[PDB]
Amino acid sequence: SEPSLLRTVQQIPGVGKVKAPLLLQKFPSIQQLSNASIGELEQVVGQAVAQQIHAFFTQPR
Repeated sequence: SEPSLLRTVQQIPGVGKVKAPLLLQKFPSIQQLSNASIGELEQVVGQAVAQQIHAFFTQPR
């Protein structure tokens, strides 16, 4: 019934389900959060990380 893409992406390695709620406070939700500007996600957890989560949801597999 509900879209898992959010519960699916949050499972993305790098985001940090730990920070999910932390970084979310500043962003809508793991839905958009995982898509937060690289500059942010990067200076937030990792340059490559932010670069992965960005391309991760880019191609739904």
